[PDB]
Amino acid sequence: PSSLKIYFRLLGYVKPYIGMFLLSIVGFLIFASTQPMLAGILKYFVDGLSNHLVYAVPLLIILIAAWQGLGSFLGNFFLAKVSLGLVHDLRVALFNKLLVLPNRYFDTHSSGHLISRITFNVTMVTGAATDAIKVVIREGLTVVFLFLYLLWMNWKLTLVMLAILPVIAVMVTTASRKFRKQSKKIQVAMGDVTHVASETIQGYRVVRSFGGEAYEEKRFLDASQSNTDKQLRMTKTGAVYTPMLQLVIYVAMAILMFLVLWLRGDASAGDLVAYITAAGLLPKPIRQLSEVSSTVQRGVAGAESIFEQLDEAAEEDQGTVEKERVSGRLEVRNLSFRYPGTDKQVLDDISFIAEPGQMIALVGRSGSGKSTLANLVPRFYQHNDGKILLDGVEVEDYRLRNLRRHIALVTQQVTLFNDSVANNIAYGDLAGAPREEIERAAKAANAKEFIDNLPQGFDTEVGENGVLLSGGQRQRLAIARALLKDAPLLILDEATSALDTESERHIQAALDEVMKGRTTLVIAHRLSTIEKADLILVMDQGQIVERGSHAELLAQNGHYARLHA
Amino acid sequence: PSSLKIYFRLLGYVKPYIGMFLLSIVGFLIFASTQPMLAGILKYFVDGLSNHLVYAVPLLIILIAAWQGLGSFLGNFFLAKVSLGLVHDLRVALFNKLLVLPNRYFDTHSSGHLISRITFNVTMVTGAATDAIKVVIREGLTVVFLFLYLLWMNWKLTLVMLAILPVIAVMVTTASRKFRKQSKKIQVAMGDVTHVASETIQGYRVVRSFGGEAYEEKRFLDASQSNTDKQLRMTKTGAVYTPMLQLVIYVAMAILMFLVLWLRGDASAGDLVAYITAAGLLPKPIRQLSEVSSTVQRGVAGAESIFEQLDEAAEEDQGTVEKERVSGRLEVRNLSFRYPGTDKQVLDDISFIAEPGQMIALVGRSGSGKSTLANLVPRFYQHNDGKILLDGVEVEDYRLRNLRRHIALVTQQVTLFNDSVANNIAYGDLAGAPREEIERAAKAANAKEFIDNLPQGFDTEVGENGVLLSGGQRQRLAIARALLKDAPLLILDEATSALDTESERHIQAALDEVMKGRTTLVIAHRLSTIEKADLILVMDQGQIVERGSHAELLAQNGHYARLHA
Ligand SMILES: CCCCCCCCCCCCO[C@@H]1O[C@H](CO)[C@@H](O[C@H]2O[C@H](CO)[C@@H](O)[C@H](O)[C@H]2O)[C@H](O)[C@H]1O
Ligand SMILES: CCCCCCCCCCCCO[C@@H]1O[C@H](CO)[C@@H](O[C@H]2O[C@H](CO)[C@@H](O)[C@H](O)[C@H]2O)[C@H](O)[C@H]1O
Ligand SMILES: [Zn+2]
Ligand SMILES: [Zn+2]
Ligand SMILES: [Zn+2]
Ligand SMILES: [Zn+2]
Repeated sequence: PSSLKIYFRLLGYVKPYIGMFLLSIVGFLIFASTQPMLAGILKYFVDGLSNHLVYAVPLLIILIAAWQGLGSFLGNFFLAKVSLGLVHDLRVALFNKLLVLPNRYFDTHSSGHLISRITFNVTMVTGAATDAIKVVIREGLTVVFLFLYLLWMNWKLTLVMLAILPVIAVMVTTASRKFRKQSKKIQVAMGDVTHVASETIQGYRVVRSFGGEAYEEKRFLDASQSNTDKQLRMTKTGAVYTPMLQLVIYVAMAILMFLVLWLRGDASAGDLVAYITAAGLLPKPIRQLSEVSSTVQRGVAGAESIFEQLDEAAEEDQGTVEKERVSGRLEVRNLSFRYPGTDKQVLDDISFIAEPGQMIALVGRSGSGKSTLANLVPRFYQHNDGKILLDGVEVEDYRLRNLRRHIALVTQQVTLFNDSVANNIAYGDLAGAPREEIERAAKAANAKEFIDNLPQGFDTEVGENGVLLSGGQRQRLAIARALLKDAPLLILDEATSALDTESERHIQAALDEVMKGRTTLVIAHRLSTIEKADLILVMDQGQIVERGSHAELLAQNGHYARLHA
Repeated sequence: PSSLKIYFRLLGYVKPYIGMFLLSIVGFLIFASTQPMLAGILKYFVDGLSNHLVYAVPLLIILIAAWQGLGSFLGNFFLAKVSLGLVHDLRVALFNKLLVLPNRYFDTHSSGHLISRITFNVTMVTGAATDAIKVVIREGLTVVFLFLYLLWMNWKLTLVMLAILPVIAVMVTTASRKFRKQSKKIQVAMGDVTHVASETIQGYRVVRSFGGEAYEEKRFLDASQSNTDKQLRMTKTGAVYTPMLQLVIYVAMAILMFLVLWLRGDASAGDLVAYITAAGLLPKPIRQLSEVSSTVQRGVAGAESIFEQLDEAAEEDQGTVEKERVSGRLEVRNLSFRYPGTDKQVLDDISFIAEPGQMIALVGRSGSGKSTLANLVPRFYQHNDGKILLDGVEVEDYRLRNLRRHIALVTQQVTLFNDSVANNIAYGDLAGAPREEIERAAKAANAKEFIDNLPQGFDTEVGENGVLLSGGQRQRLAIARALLKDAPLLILDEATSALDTESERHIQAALDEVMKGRTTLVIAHRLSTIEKADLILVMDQGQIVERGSHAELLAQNGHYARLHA
């Protein structure tokens, strides 16, 4: 959008700190007004020395010095509260937006891009909102006052200095366009540097195993070189732009001098001398304005990237139905789905009904769409064709927070936080549960045995993503996390992929006790864990080719019979 | 260590940019010397107006303006070059260290801390290395010259101004200590904020499924509030620190004034007046020095944080043996291992020999230590008790780069990069392989069928960590990546956990053709894929309880018989 629209929207975040901003200006006025007083009283003491009591002058120095210090403290301290408060408000707004963005947003964006926006882009708007305003108001008023002051003595001579106003306006406009474009390139380049570093840290084991240290070094060297080159190009533009405006001023002054010499007749000192002296006070304010033009555009480009994320569309939440507890009946009716931005159809026509106290088993080859179907019930991705009804109400009529409270999920990709074992099991809505409840859930997931052997028991830290645990132990913590949540609907997405047969039997036996009070949807590749399911759905290329029980599907010679053995 | 040592070590990175620093100083000297010339020529032109040709003054104005612009451009551009070069060198040094740090370093540190160190801590050293030096040199020389001038005029009066030096020194020392501590706290807080943001971004699905948006919001709010409070505390400390030094200076000046009045006898103007005038030039340099101490200490803290990582111990690389190709014989002899910082024993006594063209199967319950045993061959973790020999040479005698070239690894946790399928399959040492080789490798891993159906074929982007693919497809891509590398030794760590029976059969059939020319170590929980292994090792609680073939282990009634059915 327009650069003025972005800047005015940025100033809306400085409104709560208007009172603190005025104190900073008042404090700096006290500091500035002291300098003439100290110098003036210094001269009086000196003059008295050469020549009705001056013995009070030494005492007055301390008072004015203390008065100067109070003004300096107010200016510096209360200006930081405006700058730090503005940055803090933007960071909180950016992070709270991350918790409502759709899943498809995180799939098409790197983590380094998002981290850099909250860390680096926010600091780029500090100067444009605090220091830039003071300079523009102060030096801007000085230039306007001087031009009115010059017009008073001689309007004919001011026409020469007015003729260079258009050329400065064109030059300032052209330079501002470059600064905004160059700042946008710099923030993207900084995001690329963070993206390379984040990717290498996440996959250091792949880099360490298959070689590629030379490949990773070159990739980061190019990313860092571009960031340095683009930052250096901005400085070169700024370092030529400021001196070039000064040369325009002095060229105009040179033309003014020639006219005065030719116009020296019919006049004398006191009128032409005053005009030349006044005209010489213009270069200094213009230099200050030039050096702040880069800062303003740097903030404008930074705020544009910040406001792009804040204006991004969140997941649809137009529902209003809230229920304390649902029966758990799940029904899918003629559902078809394709991922956004993709023309491939993942699900063609799905129809099944799950009654309370039942298991529905989802089996098939890899890539059939079993995880996609289970990811539409919690409304991770929006569906357009078909209906998904939970307890007779379409899942789009529930509120998002209320809908996800009734569904317990065990994803295929197990993710854990860098915290204690007890904190990982009781996370979010179930946080603060009694330790007895946590241990009961862990016992059901066959996880109490290895937890008790940890150095600190349930308080042991698992490290980053649970790296300090084996693959099967991480997965059993994810199962325990979902069992504590209870919920009428439980979806298991390959919950025993990293477990042996003995651990599977213990978990499968413990899952029969939660059979009666909930509806379970199981996606499994080991068919021995779903042999007691009420309904088994065999899905191939997005269509449920076969359905029935274990005996019915075995008698029929189809995909299930071949997959079973 | 000492702050002086850290600061001197930091200046070692500014040595390559000494010439640019001198050019910047020369340019700024050219800029500074112009102002008196312009003022004097303006005064000369004004005086001639009131009253042997002055018509060249306008041209001299333009010439001097151009000279001033050239000086300003040189100074600004080359100072920016020095700062950007220093930052780039520090970032490149930091990133290259990440590629040699041990696995245990990444296991005990968050990615957010490492990302923040390369991004935020590096920018904290610019001022202390570029702007601090000029101010310190200039104002220190000014203060020393002023003190010598005062001592020349009257040494008796200078004793009063000498008596305030110790209090200033003590005050500056205390302020510097506080500044260093506060800078360390601030950078730690920024690392915490980055860690919270990265953790929330990485595990957004868990946050979205189990609730906890309020929990994450509160955690990030606390982190940001702590960071803001610490920065505000530093600002308050500095803003109280400077005016207090000014007040000390002015108290000393008041005492001097009181002494002068009593000493007015036996003297007159020209000696006492000069002393008072000279003594009044001291507050400004001391004020300039005070405002730069905070920058120096902030840079010192940042440099200390950087040098802590740069001095971290890398993985041991004392070996020297290099081989172009090894036979592939693997032998483990009386190996025992415990993870660093942990008193629990993972492996007790392991002994097995793998001949070329053989399969060794590792089976057992979860947490037995199979991945730990498989992770010692590539020397991911250092072992102390026992010997691991590859082709009759202990694995610690090989160079790390040469040793890992002979081993192809399929880790349990599949990790992919945000790039094309072909780039993921051919990564690192095998980069640049012909497309025919990549397609042949993908065909063996039963991955060509689903790759050919992608929108762009082999050039399709898989997204962050391959999120745009199902788990089985990612695992098959990892298998293809490992198969392309060839290598005499191949280790598979649950390579078929996320695959159905048909894909498992296809991959197992394709793996029999690579049987003859390599030695294969397989860690499997699905025992149907290792029924044709030459040797099967059943490991329980870190000990190989049973060994033999499928028929031998089935005839014996032990752990394998129970695990099989
Ligand atoms: C609504 C906002 C705009 C409306 C009002 C704008 C008018 C601004 C009036 C400010 C006039 C005083 O100008 C002010 O002078 C002091 C020094 O003299 C400067 O202060 C500067 O030098 C001092 C010297 O110690 C430093 O402590 C300080 O860190 C530095 O910023 C301020 O940067 C400047 O802003
Ligand atoms: C080995 C290093 C130390 C040995 C040499 C140290 C002596 C330093 C001599 C420098 C004397 C000139 O001092 C220099 O003046 C100019 C302005 O007058 C300042 O420059 C400052 O104001 C100008 C005004 O346009 C701005 O363009 C510039 O961005 C800003 O930094 C420099 O910050 C200062 O360093
Ligand atoms: Zn992005
Ligand atoms: Zn799946
Ligand atoms: Zn850390
Ligand atoms: Zn394992």
